[PDB]
Amino acid sequence: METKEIFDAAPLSVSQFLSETGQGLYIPPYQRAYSWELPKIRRLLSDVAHGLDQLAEFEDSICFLGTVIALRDINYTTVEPKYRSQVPSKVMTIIDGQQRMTTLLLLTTVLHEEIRVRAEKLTRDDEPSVWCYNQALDVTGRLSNCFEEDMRYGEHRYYPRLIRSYYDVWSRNKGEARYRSPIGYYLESYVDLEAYRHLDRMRDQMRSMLRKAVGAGVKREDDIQLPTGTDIGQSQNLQFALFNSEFPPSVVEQLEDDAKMTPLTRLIVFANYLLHRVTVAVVTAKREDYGFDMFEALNTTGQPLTAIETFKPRAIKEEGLDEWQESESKLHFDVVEAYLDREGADKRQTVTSSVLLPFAMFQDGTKLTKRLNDQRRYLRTVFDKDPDIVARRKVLAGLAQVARFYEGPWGSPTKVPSCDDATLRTQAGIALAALREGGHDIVVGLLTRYFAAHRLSSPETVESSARQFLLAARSCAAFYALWRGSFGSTAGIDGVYRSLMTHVVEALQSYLKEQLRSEGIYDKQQWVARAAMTPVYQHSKPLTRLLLLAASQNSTP
Amino acid sequence: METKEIFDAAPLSVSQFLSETGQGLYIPPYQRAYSWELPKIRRLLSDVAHGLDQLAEFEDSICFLGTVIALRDINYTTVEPKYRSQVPSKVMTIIDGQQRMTTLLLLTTVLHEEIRVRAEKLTRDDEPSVWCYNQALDVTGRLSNCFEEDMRYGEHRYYPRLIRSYYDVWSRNKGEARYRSPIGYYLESYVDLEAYRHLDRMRDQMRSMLRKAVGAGVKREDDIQLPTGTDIGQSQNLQFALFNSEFPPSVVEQLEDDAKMTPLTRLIVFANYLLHRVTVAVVTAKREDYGFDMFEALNTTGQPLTAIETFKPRAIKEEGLDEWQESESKLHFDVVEAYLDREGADKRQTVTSSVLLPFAMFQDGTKLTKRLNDQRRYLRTVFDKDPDIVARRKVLAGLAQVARFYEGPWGSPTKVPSCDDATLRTQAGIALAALREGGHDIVVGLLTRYFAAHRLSSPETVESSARQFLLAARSCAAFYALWRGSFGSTAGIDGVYRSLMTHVVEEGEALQSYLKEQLRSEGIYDKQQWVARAAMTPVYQHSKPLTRLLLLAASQNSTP
Amino acid sequence: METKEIFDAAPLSVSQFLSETGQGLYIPPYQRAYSWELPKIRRLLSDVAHGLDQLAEFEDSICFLGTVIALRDINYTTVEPKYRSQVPSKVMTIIDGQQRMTTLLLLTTVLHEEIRVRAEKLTRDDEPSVWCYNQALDVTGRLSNCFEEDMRYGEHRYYPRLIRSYYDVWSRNKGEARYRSPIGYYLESYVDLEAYRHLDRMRDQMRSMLRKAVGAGVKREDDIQLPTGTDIGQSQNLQFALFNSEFPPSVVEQLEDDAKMTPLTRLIVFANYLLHRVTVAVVTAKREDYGFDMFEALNTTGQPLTAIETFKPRAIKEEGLDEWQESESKLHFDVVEAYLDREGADKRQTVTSSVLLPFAMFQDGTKLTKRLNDQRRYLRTVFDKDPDIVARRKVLAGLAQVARFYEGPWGSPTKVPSCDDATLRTQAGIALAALREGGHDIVVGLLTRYFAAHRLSSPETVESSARQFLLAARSCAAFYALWRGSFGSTAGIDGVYRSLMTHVVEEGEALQSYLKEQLRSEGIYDKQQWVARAAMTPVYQHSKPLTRLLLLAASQNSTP
Repeated sequence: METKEIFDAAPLSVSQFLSETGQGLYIPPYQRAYSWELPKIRRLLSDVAHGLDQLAEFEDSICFLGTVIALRDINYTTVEPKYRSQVPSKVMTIIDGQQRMTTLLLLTTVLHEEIRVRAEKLTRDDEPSVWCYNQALDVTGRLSNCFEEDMRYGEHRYYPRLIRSYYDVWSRNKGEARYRSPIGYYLESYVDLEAYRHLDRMRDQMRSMLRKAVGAGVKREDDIQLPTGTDIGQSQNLQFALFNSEFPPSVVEQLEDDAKMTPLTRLIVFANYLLHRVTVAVVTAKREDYGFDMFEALNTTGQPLTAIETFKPRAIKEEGLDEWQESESKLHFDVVEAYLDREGADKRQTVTSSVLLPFAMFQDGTKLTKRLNDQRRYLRTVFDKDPDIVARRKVLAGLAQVARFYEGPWGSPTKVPSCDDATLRTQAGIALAALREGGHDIVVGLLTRYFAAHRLSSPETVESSARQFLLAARSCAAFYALWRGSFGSTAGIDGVYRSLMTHVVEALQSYLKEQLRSEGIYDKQQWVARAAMTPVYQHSKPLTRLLLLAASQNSTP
Repeated sequence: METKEIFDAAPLSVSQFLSETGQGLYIPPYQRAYSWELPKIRRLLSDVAHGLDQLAEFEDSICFLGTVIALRDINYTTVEPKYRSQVPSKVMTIIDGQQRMTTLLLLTTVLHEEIRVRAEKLTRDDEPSVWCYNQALDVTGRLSNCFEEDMRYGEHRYYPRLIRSYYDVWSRNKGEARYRSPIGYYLESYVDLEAYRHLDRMRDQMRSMLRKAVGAGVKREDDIQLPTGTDIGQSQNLQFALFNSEFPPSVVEQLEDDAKMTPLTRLIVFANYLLHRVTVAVVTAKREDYGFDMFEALNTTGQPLTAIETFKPRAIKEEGLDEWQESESKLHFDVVEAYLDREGADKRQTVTSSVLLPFAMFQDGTKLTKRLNDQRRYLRTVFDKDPDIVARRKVLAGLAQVARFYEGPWGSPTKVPSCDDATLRTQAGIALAALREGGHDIVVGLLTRYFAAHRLSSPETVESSARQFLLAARSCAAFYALWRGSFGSTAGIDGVYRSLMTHVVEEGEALQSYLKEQLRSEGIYDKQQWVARAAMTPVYQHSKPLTRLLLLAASQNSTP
Repeated sequence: METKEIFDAAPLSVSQFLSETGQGLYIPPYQRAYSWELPKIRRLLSDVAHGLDQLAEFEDSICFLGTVIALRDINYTTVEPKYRSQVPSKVMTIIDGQQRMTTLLLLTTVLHEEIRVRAEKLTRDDEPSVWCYNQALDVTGRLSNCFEEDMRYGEHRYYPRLIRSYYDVWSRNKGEARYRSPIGYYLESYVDLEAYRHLDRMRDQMRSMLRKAVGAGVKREDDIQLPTGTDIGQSQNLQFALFNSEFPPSVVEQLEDDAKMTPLTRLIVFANYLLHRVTVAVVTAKREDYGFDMFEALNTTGQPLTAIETFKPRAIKEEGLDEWQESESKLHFDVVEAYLDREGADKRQTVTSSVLLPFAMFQDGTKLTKRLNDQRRYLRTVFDKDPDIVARRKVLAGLAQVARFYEGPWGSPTKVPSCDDATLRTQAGIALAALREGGHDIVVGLLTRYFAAHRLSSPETVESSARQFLLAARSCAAFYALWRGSFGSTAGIDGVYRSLMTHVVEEGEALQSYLKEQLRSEGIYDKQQWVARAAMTPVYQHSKPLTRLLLLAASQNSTP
């Protein structure tokens, strides 16, 4: 009867799936122990963060924690200890996604207690802040709806039939932590014990990553960016989407001050964006062998489409159409060429991410990120910000980031003006050679205005730009040598390079030196001192840069 | 509203997906060209062929060509040149699965003409054999319902509106061929032209692939396992399953004779298994970026589980229960060790199949075949063939194939008895080292059973006996290998080796020598002749065999 | 897109529909006030009782409280006072079915409070009876999940915005009565105020309706047939269905003792059968004017087919098949004639019930009851109890009850033998004219079986004998009827009549006189006593019985 069970696929928010009134999710006897890796959880948390984030301006935009294949066991022929009296009504045996799910439940754990204990630090009563107290109470109860249920009496299932897995006992223990009134202080959890070790650690680390995103520190290389109170309140769309109703005006302005609740409310905002706007795909097969054949049917489908391949059509079908071997077609020819050369399947994705992320800075300096979502949407927003005249420029600017990839960065470094005070060329080539070796990669986007030098009013004012570019390359490598070379590490450089693009030749030397003065690093002595106690074993490249910078000099003294 | 559009997914037969009366499938400007390679098309046809096959015995079992993500273009914002006057009612823009789809349409293409021209060779009127002509008519029409539709008049879409891609022109022209009254002759078709060439070539190669499995020749390395009339008619399940009805008694007996019709009826049974019992699941998004986000959501899901990982549960939860670290638990510990050692992700499955295929011979010698379905089901059938005493035996036999793998399959060749007429040990080590370099791999199962019984012997009292039996078996196995290899080619030896596993008899060692020699004489033995075939061969069939043969003519000259 | 919203229909149990964790059921302003009438609530509780009842033997059979049309109001454009911050997420503005909904909501209420306080008189801890305390706790929670939800803080939806309708105030007030710990004592409640009066009254009357069916008193004319503990424990089907698992054996025997827990556990069984095995159908249109046009479309469809009309298909398709102008066709022709005559539209159902209810006695005396389910199933069980020789008989027996319907009961009273001691004929005609006027109606089935054996007597051979035994049965029946009527009431006479067609035995006319007198004495007879009870009666029970007794004191003095 083919339209038969076989499949049954349904989209569910996390709370539709996890807070069902009868259901129980069951890890089968053949699935292994937890075994997810802190980068993969970082990725998952940052992806739901992307959902929360993109929600404020694109009213739709739904996140997607993948799919799970489950087997609707009616006859409880799966449940490990039978004890048929009190098995739940709906038992879902998770085939695939058993690792995903386990982080997700644990996420509610951190999101419960944090949101809970920050609500115990709440001011009891003062103003629209008890507003925050109820908005907490609501989400906390609604997450306790995700861990567990009530049922009859005693210990949650008869009187001696218990829960001992890593995820299982872990969840039983957070249940206990929440149940216990008394006072709301922070919690602390307690075959191969490596299982339990990894699970408890990853749980406590999710609690850490979230306790991280709550009071300033900055990170980028990790950390996930909850929109903050200062900008949660200027977006009606987030208000309504997450709380079905606009916030008290009497609350957005104590949010504007970044008050004691703006950490807690941020957690809360994330929690509701987690609980109602991120969706898992569930396929419930009702015969497990169909589950397996369907597991294969799900693992062998995809190839991939590059963000450039996914938007080319929207150029090819924007201003140019059919009779479209046109101007923007030349600008595209360039980038399709570069990608065809510097790649060939996952190589295609990493390369094109290499081109879209500096182009990001190149336009109004937004920090693009890998995710095919953000790439599709950034290219489309930028392009479609105007009419069929700036469209041309946006596309040519991708092509130009490409041209820059071919000249200076890698390639063979030589090229710029070749003769324009030739000492200057032979030395700024070192900037282009070294900056292509460590944390300076935004330097690539800012320097991508020898693109301005290539796109010039020709001979009229060509050499002036051919010179400006060398100058920027140098000053790039120099401020680099300082910041990275001088004490600390990167992330800094990266942010400040971002804003010396949006927040505004000699102009960049002045601002970059200005930022150096800001970092308490402008004034001889100090910097040399700070530099002395760095490491170099930070960047082998930086080490050699500095050694050559004290050495090569003594060829004129 | 989260339960909103986003997903909406549903399972469909091929005719359910393709012969909906309003739909037309659309390839967006961002998908590439066709570009599947002969291996993957073989794999797809074999998957439906395996499906048809497993249908005859398992009344269930459904084939499964993955999933397809498509975009229900309601406002036609996707279609390249518009011409809205006559756009179809349902337009689905294929995101993922356009390659599968394009082969699948083409498949119906070939099965139309073949089933069609082969039914022209039908006997007009004699008997329940006109049954075959009608059953032809049904599928030819129902597959033409998959390429194309009807609609108003003129050239199938107004009067200046055309279809010119590789897939498009392919189906437009094949349609005309079928449309053409005249006479039912076979078909022959007519941006960068590499596209058009590759596509037309893959259609003609499926017509070749299927025209193969219809008159005898054999391939194994290719060709697909379509059941034959002689066993299509002794299977009610296939009759009812594909035709809602049991064939006329008047038809199974002209089917058993493998009559002129039976290639056609086999092809027809295949077309119906494709048109109705292989089903793909379709996800219809109604916003394009949801389509993309969810292609991603599907690509980052699956791992895999070795057929052993999915059967462990049914052992640990058979006789042993919770209080379960028992005899069968040790027998399993062994195999978990060998697989954990000789592997760790796609390595795990290749390891477990290399272990399972000879055990399949080790138990009652069925030829397992890679596929995780077939592996799970054989493990379950064998294990559940008896009671709480033989289950132990089927699991212990698996563990022993593992131990075998560790002793002399590769390993270090050395080992057998070390001292039991040491000439025979140092020579049988050559047999065991040689058989692990070319086409003798079913030999792996046989030798696994002989020295397995040497490991599990009546210790001391009769241990040395089976100990020596092992070395004798290995010598003889590499022998029959040297001979059947210098014949001309493999496979043959493989099947004969499979059958001496099963085709013996005498109430409840020399036996194998006798049976192998008897088969060698069934082929060709008797000095002279064989030597001829030796010169006839190549050695450049198996370099391993070449060196064994050179050593077997040379090494001889140290005593003569 | 026509496949669009328009409909969207789904079957849901009471708990699936009422206890959604986000949902709110909202009655639009244009709907009228509650205004259901105690007969209709009797009907609904009795029908869920019928479902529970027929559950124990038919593992399937599901109850069916009609359908409701609702509007998934997303923009809350319906809600009377807005206050949007804390509106629920899913608000289901009920178009049709607003009254069923109220009675059903109120029902949870009575079943909550009763199940609750009976569990407070529970024995704390002794035995499998804390089983009763837990099963109480569970159903109590699951019914509070039907009234209300938790939401933020304060009074359950902001702080100065409240719920004041008739149904609304009821539910807010019972919410309070339930929430308040203290101790578990019985409850006591608190435009036009007649509205509120009727609703509050109906609610307490459902409580008086269920608290009745719990300690002995008897009714038939009211009170619903909750299966009892003495027969709830011998049906695994009910055990598993309502509680997913078979009762502790240690509890069915304290159930067999009809112990203190047995009303409460009976109530709990009733509540679970309501909350999980009766299902309402919901149609959610997503545009309210579509809701209206659908309300109309659903309102004008059905006719109805009599249980005889639905069974002919299974007779005409048992032994007789297409080639069916046969014997049972003659026996059914008889009944089809009478029903075509004695009717023409709801008259059809009343008539065919008049024919089916006495026949059920005619076979092995089961008591049929109006409901088209029970009639369908009794006819099929009776019919399919054997093979094609007794089936003929089953059908002929219906035909013969029909013939009876034409002779005696109504008709013209005259007829029996016409000449067989004509005094007895002119007398038994009075019994036949009288019994068709009041509670003596099972007597109609008994006289139907006796003169059925008379019309179908060994004609000539033994015919006159049956022609007489019939009139003898008629007189004896009107007499036992007069005695049991001057007792006090009916009810008992019908049950005695019911088992004297089932409670006999003597290997495979006087018998009935003897057995009827034996029952009359198991009550009270012996001249004197009987006469006493006569003075005790009323005459103002059945006008017919009064006129009969007057004639039986009068006509007598025409011989004395």
